[PDB]
Amino acid sequence: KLPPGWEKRMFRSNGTVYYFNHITNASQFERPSG
Repeated sequence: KLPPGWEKRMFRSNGTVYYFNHITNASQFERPSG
């Protein structure tokens, strides 16, 4: 969905998996790898 550069991460101290744009430093709960 969203662009190349969005990549999987985990929200420290709770474990919520989310995505982080490794090109812009943006963050979202939507997974752009689909």
